[PDB]
Amino acid sequence: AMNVPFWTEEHVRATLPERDAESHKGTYGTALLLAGSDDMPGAALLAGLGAMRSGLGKLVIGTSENVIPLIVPVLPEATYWRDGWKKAADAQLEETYRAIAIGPGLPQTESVQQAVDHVLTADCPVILDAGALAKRTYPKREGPVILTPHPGEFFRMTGVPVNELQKKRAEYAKEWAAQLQTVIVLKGNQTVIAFPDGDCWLNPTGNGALAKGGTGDTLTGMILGMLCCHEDPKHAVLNAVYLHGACAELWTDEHSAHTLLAHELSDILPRVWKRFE
Amino acid sequence: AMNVPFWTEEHVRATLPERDAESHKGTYGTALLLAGSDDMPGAALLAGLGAMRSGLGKLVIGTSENVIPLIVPVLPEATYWRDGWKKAADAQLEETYRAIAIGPGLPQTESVQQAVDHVLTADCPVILDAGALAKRTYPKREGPVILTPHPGEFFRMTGVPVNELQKKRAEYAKEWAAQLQTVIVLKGNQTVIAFPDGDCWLNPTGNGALAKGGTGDTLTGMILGMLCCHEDPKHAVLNAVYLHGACAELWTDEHSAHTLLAHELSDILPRVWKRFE
Amino acid sequence: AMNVPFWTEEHVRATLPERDAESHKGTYGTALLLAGSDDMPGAALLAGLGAMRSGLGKLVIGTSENVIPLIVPVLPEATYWRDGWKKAADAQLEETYRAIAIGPGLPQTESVQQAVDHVLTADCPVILDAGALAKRTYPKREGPVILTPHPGEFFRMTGVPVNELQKKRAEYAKEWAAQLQTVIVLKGNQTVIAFPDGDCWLNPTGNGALAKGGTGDTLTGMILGMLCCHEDPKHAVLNAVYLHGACAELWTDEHSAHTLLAHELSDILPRVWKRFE
Amino acid sequence: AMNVPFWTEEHVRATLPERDAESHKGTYGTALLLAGSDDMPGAALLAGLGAMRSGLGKLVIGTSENVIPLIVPVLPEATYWRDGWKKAADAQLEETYRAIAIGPGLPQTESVQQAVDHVLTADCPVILDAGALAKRTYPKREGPVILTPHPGEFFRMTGVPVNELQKKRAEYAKEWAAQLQTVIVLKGNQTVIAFPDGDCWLNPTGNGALAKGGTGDTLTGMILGMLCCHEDPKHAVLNAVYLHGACAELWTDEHSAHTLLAHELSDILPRVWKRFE
Ligand SMILES: [Mg+2]
Ligand SMILES: [Mg+2]
Ligand SMILES: [Mg+2]
Ligand SMILES: [Mg+2]
Repeated sequence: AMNVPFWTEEHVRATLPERDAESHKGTYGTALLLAGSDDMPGAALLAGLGAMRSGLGKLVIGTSENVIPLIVPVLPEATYWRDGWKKAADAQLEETYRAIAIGPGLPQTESVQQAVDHVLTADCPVILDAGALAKRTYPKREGPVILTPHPGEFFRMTGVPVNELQKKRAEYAKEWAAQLQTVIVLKGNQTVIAFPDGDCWLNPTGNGALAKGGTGDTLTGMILGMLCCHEDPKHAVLNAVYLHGACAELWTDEHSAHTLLAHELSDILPRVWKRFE
Repeated sequence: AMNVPFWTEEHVRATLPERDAESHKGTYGTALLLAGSDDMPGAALLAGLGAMRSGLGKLVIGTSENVIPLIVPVLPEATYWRDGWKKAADAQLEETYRAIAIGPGLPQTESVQQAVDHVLTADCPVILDAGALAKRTYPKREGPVILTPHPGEFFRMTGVPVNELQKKRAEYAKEWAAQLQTVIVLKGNQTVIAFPDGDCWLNPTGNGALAKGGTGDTLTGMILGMLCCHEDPKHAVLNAVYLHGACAELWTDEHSAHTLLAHELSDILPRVWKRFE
Repeated sequence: AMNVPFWTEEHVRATLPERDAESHKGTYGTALLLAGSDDMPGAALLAGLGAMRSGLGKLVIGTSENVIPLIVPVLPEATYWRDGWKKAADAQLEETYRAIAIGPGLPQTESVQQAVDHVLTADCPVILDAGALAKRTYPKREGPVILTPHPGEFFRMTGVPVNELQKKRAEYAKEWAAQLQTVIVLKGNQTVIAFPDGDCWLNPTGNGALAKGGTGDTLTGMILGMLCCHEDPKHAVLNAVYLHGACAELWTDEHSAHTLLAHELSDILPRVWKRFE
Repeated sequence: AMNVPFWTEEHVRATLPERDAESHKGTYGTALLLAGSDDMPGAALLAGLGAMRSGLGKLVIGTSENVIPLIVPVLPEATYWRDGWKKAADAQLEETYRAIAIGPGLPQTESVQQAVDHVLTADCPVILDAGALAKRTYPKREGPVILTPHPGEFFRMTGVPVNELQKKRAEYAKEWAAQLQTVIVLKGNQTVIAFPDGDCWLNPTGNGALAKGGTGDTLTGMILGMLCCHEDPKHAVLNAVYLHGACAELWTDEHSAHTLLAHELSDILPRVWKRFE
């Protein structure tokens, strides 16, 4: 209705970064992932895998102490900030991170919002997902704030009912990205990527294989990693959403759309990303 | 002897659901799996994997607290109800589920039957397996109750000795499905799927690769997921049994029937299901 | 020197069992594996995987309590006897098993020999490996006792020094199998399988990829499973040793012999066994 | 600038060892890996996998007690020295090892240096990495000491700033290998392998896929294993560095360089090593 353009293959190809011979892991930065609670532990593994697959140099996972042992055997490349999402409620971040994500597998509590307030004082891009998504405003800061709501979370954030939202997804996403001065990745078929400067795109990739628990956690991780290897954070977000969807399309070539598990998106990404190089 | 028809490839093809572009995980529902105990933990992983592979939107696993960490690294897409099968002995279910399964890896105790009585007060289809199978009757309710006994469990449920049962499997399955007003999936070579309205089918797929611990737990999970993505729960049961067997047949093309592990059925399902689309 | 015959492909093909359509897991029996200690936990996973891959119907692992959680995510098809190898020091076995193995990952202690004495009172074939191997004699019983020493363990058992043993491996293996009235699988290149009735064979398969920790634990498990699906326990032992070696040969077709991990033998077995059907 | 030669394919082919038919795991020795702490557990899994993949006979991992359970399900072939890196601060090594590595995932503390002093009293080659790298000297002993610093660790060791180091990498590596009488593997694009007798080579393999956390831990493990199967420890180091890089090059044939996880290098090595045989 607003003729929002698709972020196409051509755009992805033109903007994906090189990983040059003369680089070291510092070139690609350290990401912080604040995710996973004793009650919802898997989200940290999913987002962790997505992040480390997506071109960062190092990952620190600030998860609950009891979640750490669940990640290690699957993602032994990650390091930890023990009870980090909880500690961030109380402490300013001491360390410098290339990018931060908070919220997958975290409860919708006031302490999580305290952590969010502290995350927002760093200079880097920050992603808020899942339990970090609330009805609130955001402080003026340097780096972008990227919100990743599904339609129900968008309702929690705005009071726009899901049935109204779905009739005018790009119009609402654009309006609220402007009002909040945040990026909004409004999930669903034809995910909307709305920027606070008024740019907006639709994602052309993906299918119903994604309509299952965990695929959003994987996407948050993918955005986090891509923020570390792209110079332009806008391109990071757009490429992450695109490639995430593309992985589901590769899956359905030889596998039923009913049968995908989110972690497999991460396993598919290496070959899918190669195709766009 | 009763000329029970086979649920054939043609029937599977005609009844498997589409996963359309405009869907979200809510379309495909949340399943509850009440399974796995400290003493028999693996059943929860097997049934969990089968369920999430089989087209549901979300899975909540109500397992023993000490089992949770064993599932997470393999199935990070699942969420949990801590000690859920035990809590269900005491509590009415508060939440609405698309479908429920109870029993894999659970002991044959009175408290498990208390949990079963509570599960039966929800409106959705319910599967009872393994330790949830007992000599008992069932209350009139909306959704179907699906019992998944092997011949020894059928003896526990009915007093029909296994040696007599095996001479007349479909006749006994049909008779007892009618008497109990439950679906009965009577396992074995040529698994019988008997409905309480008198419909009955045989399953034409599978082989002796299935004759090993865990393959029934996988099947319970597969039924659970398929109940979430099929509109007709009868077709869900029949397709789950069929596809489960078909996975074992794909296995034996290049692998010895002596060497299958149940979890691999779940790993095979994505490609097998595609073939029937 | 004694012209001991090789157990050849032809012999394997003629003796491997069918897994027929009309079977159930009971047909193929329940095995008990008494293995794995807090100090040497991996042996239980390796032997467990080998056993469940090798045609049994059910596996009960009697391992240390703290080892159980390490097995479940890899082998969720196994069930447990908590602290079973320790409990067997004190208790007669109550249950009937198709076959039993004891010793992988267990210490060389008197309590382990107490467990061995109790295992030997069951009627089934029994395998003794690793910490269960000691200088001792064996009581007259029905089923065979199968000892699986490497040359150093054979020295512990007999006082034959390794340097003398290695000059006359089949002569010593045959002599001691007769003296002890046990089967002796004397490991190494050209593994000797010596029976107490005087039959003896050499194994023609395998290579130096096997010369690394864990491959013997895998073999013990393979013998355990094959004892469950072969009518003739002699053929079970001989086929297990043969197929174990054959898996290492398949590996080295496209992978360096320096790089095999024991668990991969179990992963290779499905395709290797198919070739001999 | 100093015309340092590359360690080429031809050199690798001429020096890689055979794994002969008549070998046993003792032929290839027992390695000790002192790695992994509660705070940095993954390094032990990465280095463990690299070591066991690289032609040793047995591996003992002296890791923190709470790390052990994280390794077992992935590497069940390893055995353990519980809290071994900590115990080595206090105890002379009692056992004889073919080679030792210390430091991946260990903190930069005085107690770790105490452990290093004890490790250095064994006769075998020893690798120091990560937290074991400090500004210090080394005692005259038989076997080589192999330091594996990245440029920041080289600064910690020498006071040569990273920006100066990077202009003259081979000159600084050679100078400091001579001064310390240690091997120095100075990591980065064109890794420098400097020997204390003045030999020095550059590594021609690898790419930016390696520029991510964990790949150095994998390399330490690879050196450790190769020290066990090569007669000449110089060739072990050079081949480990070469093959590690070659694995990343194989990866990038069909996968994006941004998406490699360190553990996959270990999974690739079997096929890559075969190519050089
Ligand atoms: Mg989400
Ligand atoms: Mg069952
Ligand atoms: Mg052994
Ligand atoms: Mg390092």
